[PDB]
Amino acid sequence: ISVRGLAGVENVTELKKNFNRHLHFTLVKDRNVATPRDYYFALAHTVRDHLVGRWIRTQQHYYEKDPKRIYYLSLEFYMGRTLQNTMVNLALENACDEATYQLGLDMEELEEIEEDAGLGNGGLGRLAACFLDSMATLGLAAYGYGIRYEFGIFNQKICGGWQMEEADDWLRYGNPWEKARPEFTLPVHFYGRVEHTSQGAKWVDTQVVLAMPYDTPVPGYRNNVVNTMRLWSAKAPNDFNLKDFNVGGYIQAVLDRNLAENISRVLYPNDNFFEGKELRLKQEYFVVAATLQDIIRRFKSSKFGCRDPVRTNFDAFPDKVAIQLNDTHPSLAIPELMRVLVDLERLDWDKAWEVTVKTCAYTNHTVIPEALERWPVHLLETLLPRHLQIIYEINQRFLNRVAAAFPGDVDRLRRMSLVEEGAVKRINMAHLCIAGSHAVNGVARIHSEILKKTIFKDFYELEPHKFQNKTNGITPRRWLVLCNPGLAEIIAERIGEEYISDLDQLRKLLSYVDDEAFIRDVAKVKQENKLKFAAYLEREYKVHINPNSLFDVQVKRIHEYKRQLLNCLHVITLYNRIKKEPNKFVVPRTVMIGGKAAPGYHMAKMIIKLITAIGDVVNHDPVVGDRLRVIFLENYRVSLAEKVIPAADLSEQISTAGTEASGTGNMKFMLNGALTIGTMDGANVEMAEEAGEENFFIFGMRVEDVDRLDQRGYNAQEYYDRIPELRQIIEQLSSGFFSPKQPDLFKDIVNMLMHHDRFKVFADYEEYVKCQERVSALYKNPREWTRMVIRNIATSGKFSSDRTIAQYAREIWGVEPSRQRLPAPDEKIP
Amino acid sequence: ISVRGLAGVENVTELKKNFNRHLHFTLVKDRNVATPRDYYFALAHTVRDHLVGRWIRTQQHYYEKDPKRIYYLSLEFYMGRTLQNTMVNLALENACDEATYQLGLDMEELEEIEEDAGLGNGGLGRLAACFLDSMATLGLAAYGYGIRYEFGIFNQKICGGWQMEEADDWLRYGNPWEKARPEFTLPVHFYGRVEHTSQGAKWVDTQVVLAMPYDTPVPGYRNNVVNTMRLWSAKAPNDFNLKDFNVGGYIQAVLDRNLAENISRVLYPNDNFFEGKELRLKQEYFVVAATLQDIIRRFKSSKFGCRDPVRTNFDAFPDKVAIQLNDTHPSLAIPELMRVLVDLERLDWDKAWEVTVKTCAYTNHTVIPEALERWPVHLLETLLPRHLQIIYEINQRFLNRVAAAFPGDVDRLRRMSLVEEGAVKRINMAHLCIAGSHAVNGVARIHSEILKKTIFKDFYELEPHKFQNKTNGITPRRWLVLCNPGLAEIIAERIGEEYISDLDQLRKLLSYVDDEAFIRDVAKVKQENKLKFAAYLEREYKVHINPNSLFDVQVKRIHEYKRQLLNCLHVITLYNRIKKEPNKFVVPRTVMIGGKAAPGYHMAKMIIKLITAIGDVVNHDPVVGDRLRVIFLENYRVSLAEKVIPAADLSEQISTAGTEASGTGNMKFMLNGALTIGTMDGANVEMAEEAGEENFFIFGMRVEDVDRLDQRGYNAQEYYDRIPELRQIIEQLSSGFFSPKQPDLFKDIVNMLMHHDRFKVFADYEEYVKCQERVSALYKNPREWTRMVIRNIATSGKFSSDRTIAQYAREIWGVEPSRQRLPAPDEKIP
Ligand SMILES: O=c1[nH]cnc2c1ncn2[C@@H]1O[C@H](COP(=O)(O)O)[C@@H](O)[C@H]1O
Ligand SMILES: O=c1[nH]cnc2c1ncn2[C@@H]1O[C@H](COP(=O)(O)O)[C@@H](O)[C@H]1O
Ligand SMILES: OC[C@H]1O[C@H](O)[C@H](O)[C@@H](O)[C@@H]1O
Ligand SMILES: OC[C@H]1O[C@H](O)[C@H](O)[C@@H](O)[C@@H]1O
Ligand SMILES: O=P([O-])([O-])F
Ligand SMILES: O=P([O-])([O-])F
Repeated sequence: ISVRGLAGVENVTELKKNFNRHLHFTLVKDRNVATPRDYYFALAHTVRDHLVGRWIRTQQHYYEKDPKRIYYLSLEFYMGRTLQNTMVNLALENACDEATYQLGLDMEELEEIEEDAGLGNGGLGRLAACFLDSMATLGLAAYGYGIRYEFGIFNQKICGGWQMEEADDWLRYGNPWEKARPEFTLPVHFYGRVEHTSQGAKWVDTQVVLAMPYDTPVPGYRNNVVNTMRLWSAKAPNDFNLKDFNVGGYIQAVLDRNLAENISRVLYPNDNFFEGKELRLKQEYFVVAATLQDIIRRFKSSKFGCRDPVRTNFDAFPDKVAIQLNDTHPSLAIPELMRVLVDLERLDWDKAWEVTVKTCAYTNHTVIPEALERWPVHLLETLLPRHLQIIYEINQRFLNRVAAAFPGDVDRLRRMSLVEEGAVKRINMAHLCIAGSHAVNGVARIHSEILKKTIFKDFYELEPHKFQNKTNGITPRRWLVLCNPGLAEIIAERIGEEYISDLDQLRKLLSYVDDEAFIRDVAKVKQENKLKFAAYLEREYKVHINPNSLFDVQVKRIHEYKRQLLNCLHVITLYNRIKKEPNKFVVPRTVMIGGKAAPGYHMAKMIIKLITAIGDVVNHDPVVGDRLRVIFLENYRVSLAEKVIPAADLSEQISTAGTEASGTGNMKFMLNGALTIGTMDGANVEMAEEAGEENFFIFGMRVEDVDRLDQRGYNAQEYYDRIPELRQIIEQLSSGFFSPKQPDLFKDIVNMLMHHDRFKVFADYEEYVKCQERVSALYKNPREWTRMVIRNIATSGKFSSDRTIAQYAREIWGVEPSRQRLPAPDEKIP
Repeated sequence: ISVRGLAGVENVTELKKNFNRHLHFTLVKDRNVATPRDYYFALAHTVRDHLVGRWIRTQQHYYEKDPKRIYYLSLEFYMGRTLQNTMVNLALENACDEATYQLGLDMEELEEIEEDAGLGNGGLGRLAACFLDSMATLGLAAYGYGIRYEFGIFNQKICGGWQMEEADDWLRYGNPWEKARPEFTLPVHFYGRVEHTSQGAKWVDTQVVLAMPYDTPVPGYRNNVVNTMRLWSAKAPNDFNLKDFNVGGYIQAVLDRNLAENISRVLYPNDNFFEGKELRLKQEYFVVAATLQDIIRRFKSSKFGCRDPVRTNFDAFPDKVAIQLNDTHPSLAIPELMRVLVDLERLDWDKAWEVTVKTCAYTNHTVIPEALERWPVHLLETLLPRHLQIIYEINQRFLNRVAAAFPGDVDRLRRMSLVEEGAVKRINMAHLCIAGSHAVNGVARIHSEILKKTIFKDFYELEPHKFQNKTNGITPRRWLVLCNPGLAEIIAERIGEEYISDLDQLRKLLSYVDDEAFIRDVAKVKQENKLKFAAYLEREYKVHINPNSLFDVQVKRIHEYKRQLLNCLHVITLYNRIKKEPNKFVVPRTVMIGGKAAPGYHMAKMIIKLITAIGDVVNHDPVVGDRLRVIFLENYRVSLAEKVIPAADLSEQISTAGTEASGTGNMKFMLNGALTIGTMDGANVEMAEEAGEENFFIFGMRVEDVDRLDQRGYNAQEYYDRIPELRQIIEQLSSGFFSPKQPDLFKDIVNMLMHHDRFKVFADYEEYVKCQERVSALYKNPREWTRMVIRNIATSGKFSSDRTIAQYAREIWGVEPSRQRLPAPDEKIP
């Protein structure tokens, strides 16, 4: 059937009776009233049963051996569905497929019923999810720590061509994967004040919110390792949230509990944008305060909570603990670690600071100013009084370090301050993370260089040893084996299965680049993929596309820096050229654009409306025929990505050079048989470097050119004046060609493009369409297109998150990865 | 061990492996980290497994056979713990006791970990719980319908002698008994307006709240019948509760969902008191609207949703459906049934009314005015516009009926109106229920007569056939076998086990009233019970009592009509008599008073403070010694009642004659070996009638005397003037003898007692203490006391809820009870 494992006789029979046990005892249903949703749950519970045994021994193991622990703190974990992925990592897919088949059910139909775990916005949240999978696969004693939002990223609906947001009630029917652990509930404090008495400061008169943990198993790829992702949920204490007496109403007091619990109610839908709301800050401290108590409790036990030197010596803390900060969102972990050590454990400042800097590391994901977290001091002052004091003290000593290193450099002092003066005083969270971490890394080579040359130049000059790079990667399990079994199978037929956990082995596919059967096969799976997607389209969304055309797809969050607008300009150019010479041959294309816009991002929402508006015109022009279709992919999410990526021919990574830190979707497309058209930005550089620039469609300005233009001054009018085709498009938008009933509908886009384009769309226009003509030319030669595809796939090995994680482990965490199978799952009951 | 069933070889082994399966696969724990709470859950899940098979066939059965369905609507279901009760009804107690013992665990210790399901206030909510158990035991196709509050009755804490209320988070650790059924979620409407168009009225522009059901199994006693209790939970739609666009905030919209969901957040802590809040009215309609749609869906299928006459003829509706209204709380079911039939199904008014009156029946529980539900019209007008219109129309036609029957009786017309004029117009919910029901019943003989003679006299004259009586009862399973196995065992030793489902058989115990061994045994189990309670007291609450003393206990909600104050007066009298003649012998007593006061009931809370204040003085007077102790039983609830009742010697049922509708705690004490001191009120009359007045301690005014006094005019000063002992007590309270630091602390109680005593405490004082002297005299003669106890126990059979339910079934519902074992639980999987 494929290498989805063995469909053993004993195990298919075992799976079937357990499926029936659950459908009866767990779901309390009988075959006669069972619906596909019930069947999905019976299966999910049956599959979950297979990893509890391994989950228990993995955790018991870490307790016995006591290795260095890796804590990955993140406010986002973009998990997606977990049924298939669990089957894949446990080599259960074929057995389950067989068993359900014999039960008379279609497994693929049941998989579609699982709701996505959309506790993420985009790139940052998915990275965390890919990292978790890789850390388990590399046998690291790693824990994912976050917030269990009851509402993840909103579900996007397109009404009248506009995005409509609606609550994502992903827990509506229940989550069979998580395990509530009310017994490990912890208290988290807010507000209060600081008392300075005799031997130390005291955080007093605080409001208490409880953090209840929920554990979800994270299985490694076929190694019997099942790590843990602990997600915190907010709960109100039943005392003060009722007991602070003297009138108000008993009923009201109980109803007001949903004020402390709102902390974990919903994820902020912002991607690469900072919003200074109090609720966000509370979420950020909530996850940090709860996680750290857990981290210290585990350390106090270790082997020190037995003997060792005997005396809670936190000197070994950094040898037993490593906490990675996914962006600055969990940055309060630094001053919180200091507060505990100094205020509670009573260590001297300097010893505590040494420990804190040695266990913390920070990962930066963007260079755009609006994405940077700068919290107003009055907010920190009211909500976290003691943390503000600790931050001021950290700033004081850090700045003394700078003054001592750069005597008389008074401007450098204000530039590096953690405290920003002006309208309102703010705390620069990024400066805080650099100061309190022993490592700071970028997510792609060029991004990491940009951090050193620009944004964090002063900090780099002070401590050059702190700055590193760790190019992002994606997990080949979910992004290859799970979503594209067809491609995984033909690769396995030639080079075996070891590449699934050793992606570098794909290089061996280079020797089949002239193999006639392989070229035919690679080309065949892509065609089968396109046919399946074209079908899904009519199934769930309804209104035909042509599977023979070039599948041009750009899927990512809607942003001005990602330039979906530059894509739009090309689409309109194609349309106008066809209308000018209707009976001339052009390579057919289906251009699909998908992605979500943050609710308050007006420009992003206006761009989604432009895309649909273009589709309204293009898709109904008889002269165009089937040569050009414009489709907006609704509700782009992880499970949707697993469907479009394997079906793409062209991947669009066209952000303005220097703005996309790394990008990971690009990697997903490369490993799945899509060719890439993009700018020398983010990881695109490393990908073209790996496959060879000849097998990549690079165009536009390089970082240097963008800077040259800024010195000069960007004037869009110039481009408008010298390019008739561009002029024609802007006048079409301006006059209502794409919006008849509301002719001035797109005035904000035209106005922006002409007068305030921060990402110089017009400057890359000419080179972009010229380059697009080149991919069309190559698509006309199926054999050469496929041969170039093989060159990309065979060279994508470097972009596996196993490689990224191995580097983090060795160069930052100080731990050694291991592909050693944990001692089976075998029963056991001590 | 006892007749807790057989501890079979095959089954104890089966129980043990399943206990381990759950502890591993369900709880995801290993013996090395498992706590008593984990062990309790492993067991609960193991026991729950045994009734899912029976639950599924019971429900499938009712679908095949299609009998008349009984729907018991109630806003309160005071369930308590469900582990032991399930074991008892499934004959699993000894097997589980053995199995856990072999696992090295104490089952009794694990049972104490289960949280009570306190979704009730007192008498009314517990009645519903006892009824559910009896309906299952009598094989009726009955469904309990209510609200799944996430916070039940508050947990009472005594601080400084004052009651402190704290949220009852009973779901904190999860509920292993319920089964969420998100697939049967239903919509409920609120607000909106009424459009009158061409062919009928339309309820339009409403706000939608979803009702998600949760089913809990209700097993009958050893007959394989497992009925269902469906509890609704409020959920917000993800559309409008987000989709009603045009600014407000995406985040705020999601947080505001907890506004629709507050409907099922908390139970109103009022016992026999009406509070006209909007949130209460919403709860009342919510349970009614959701339940009815379910009822009609089930009817539309039946055998009509196949063939029958073919044409949705609702003429047979009353033949297939019976809905019982537990008080007026679910009274909106009447106008809601009319709305659906008339507005949606399009039946003519008269046909619809005939159907509604024929399927609905109402149960009244109190005669006090402040307990009566009178909803302001402006509230109904805004929240339920169409229901107000239907109510006005029902009133119009009903009053025409009255005018036609009593020509010219213009006062009768205003008295019987469903609409009350005055300050604010109100709807009298009780008048609504009488008009729209074919049966109205009291809960005790005297209460039912009082309804006919007083409160509902006009309605009785109009339709005498509607008024019935159904004396309350309690379930002998939880209130005898479960809480007092020792007593159940010695009864079984002489007359067998058939009395558990045929309580009348206890009469056979009358022939052992002179049996020397039985007297000794009855007396022995009571002593063992007292010793166990005296122990629990020091275990969980801490500060000694004497098990040889007379256990004087009054446990019920704190009310002025229940007269805990009259009890207090006696306690103080005993104290003063001892202090007057210290070296005189008096029968030792431990008087325990327990119960909760509604949060806003100032007088009730002042009474709890008086009780503790008396204890502060009495319990620390060296001259008193161990002859008199005053203890306030904290957090009185179902699980606490199962502990005190079996240990009581004297039961206090001293409400003012004519105020306690029935009472059920009295019945609990009688069946468990306690003698009763009380007034001729509620069921007390029927109990003294059954055991013989000579075996009952009756005192005080009869209903007639109370009325005579009211004609005359009650003057407390008179009693104060002629009774020195009474005078001495009032002056003690007035001068601060019981409150030194705050001498005027009890001025409100004294003021009330002297000037506004609605329940004439002083009028029954003399006869009450005189009577109390008589029980002391009899307690001095152990043999005669026990012989009288046997006379009560042997004659308590009439007070089983099986008898009550059989009468409801025959005289109201039109169904026949059946003690037929359903065809085993046996596997099966169609
Ligand atoms: O005190 C202990 N004794 C025995 N095993 C323990 C103890 N603490 C943790 N463990 C084991 O380690 C796993 C890790 O627990 P955690 O990391 O503290 O959440 C547990 O589920 C147990 O198997
Ligand atoms: O349409 C049907 N076909 C077969 N069995 C049904 C059907 N509807 C209800 N049942 C059975 O009746 C039980 C009662 O369901 P309910 O009373 O509608 O909640 C179900 O769990 C099924 O066993
Ligand atoms: O590092 C993970 C991701 O974080 C953010 O989403 C960045 O915008 C993206 O470039 C990067 O790939
Ligand atoms: O009918 C059940 C119970 O309802 C109320 O609680 C009444 O006050 C009580 O007398 C009665 O026993
Ligand atoms: O949106 P991206 O693929 O750059 F993360
Ligand atoms: O409180 P009661 O026992 O009358 F129900």
